[PDB]
Amino acid sequence: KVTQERMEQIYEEVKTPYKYGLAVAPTDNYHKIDCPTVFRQGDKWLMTYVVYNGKTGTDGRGYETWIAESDNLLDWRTLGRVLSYRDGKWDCNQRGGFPALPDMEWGGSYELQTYKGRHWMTYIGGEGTGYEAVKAPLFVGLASTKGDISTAHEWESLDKPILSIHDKDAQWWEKLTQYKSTVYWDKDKTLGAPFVMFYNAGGRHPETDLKGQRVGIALSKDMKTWKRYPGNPVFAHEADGTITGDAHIQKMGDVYVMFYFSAFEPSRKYKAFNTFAASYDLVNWTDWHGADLIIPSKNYDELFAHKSYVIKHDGVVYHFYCAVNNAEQRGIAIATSKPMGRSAVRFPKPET
Repeated sequence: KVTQERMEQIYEEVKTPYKYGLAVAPTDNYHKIDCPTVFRQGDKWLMTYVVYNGKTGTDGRGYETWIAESDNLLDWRTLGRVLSYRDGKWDCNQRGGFPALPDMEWGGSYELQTYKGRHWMTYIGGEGTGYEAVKAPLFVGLASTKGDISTAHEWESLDKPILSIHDKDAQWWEKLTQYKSTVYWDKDKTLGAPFVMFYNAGGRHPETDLKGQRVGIALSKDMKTWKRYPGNPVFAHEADGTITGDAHIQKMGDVYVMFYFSAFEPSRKYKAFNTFAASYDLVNWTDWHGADLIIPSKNYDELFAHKSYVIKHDGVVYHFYCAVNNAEQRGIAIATSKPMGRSAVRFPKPET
């Protein structure tokens, strides 16, 4: 267990009271933007994000992945697609990606690392139309490139998923559908392998029969073949339909810090929010006991303020999150540790 005093120190280091506003927003009501991943190469900051091309749960085709650039982390310009709808393949309608092998050092370089001469990315993939797993389940895909990661070009991907709900060794917590994944390069081989994936998925608890989303681990020597960690799930909040998800891990000295979101947690009035947990060993996690890091408070995040990517740079923390309002308009927003101005970006007028 991480001590209460150490946890209070981590909170003071990571907190972001001041909301800048929207970073990337849709220009009409028939697109939704979510799932930021921020990294840098040389003189540019970069963000991948996912786009759903509908207003309701059933009118869009599904996810594609785009990329944007910035000089100051605050003002962003979209470049184009990096994963596009892929006709004839297992992931034809859902292609929602998360860059892999980030430098995990808190306040470090924020560069992506290479393995066998390529950059890597995992993704949410599937063949059903509509929003996420509404028409068919989602599985974990693998993509890579030898290209310039600061350019809008299509990354290459495999012709089957790397993990699936239909695998012989799939576990109870992942039987309904899989969701976000991130792969880390653990030089120490803490769990007996160089590549460690944290991912969330849906399933029912074998004791209580309660449905929810929970977080677990898979392991690989080569990025291609994966074994589930036998002690899964490693992090969960057990109440009916509660979601724990989108794990984002950074190393702060000798402790790992997991930024995560939860939704439909009965102990909170608001419906979705961000907070953190900590661990010395990647498996046993101590949950923060104090105020949540990001909660609904403004017009543009009044329903959900959720999902995390966190950058510490030149003495300022930037916390990227998905803002959803009561009209269900959806985009990416930013909060900071000190005031850095206010965004000029707005959602379009909502539909009546």
